[PDB]
Amino acid sequence: CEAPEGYILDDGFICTDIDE
Repeated sequence: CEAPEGYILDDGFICTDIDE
């Protein structure tokens, strides 16, 4: 999964984190 504009996880990202 990818993180779009506004989306950003410091862990490295996986799939959905801030807008779950």
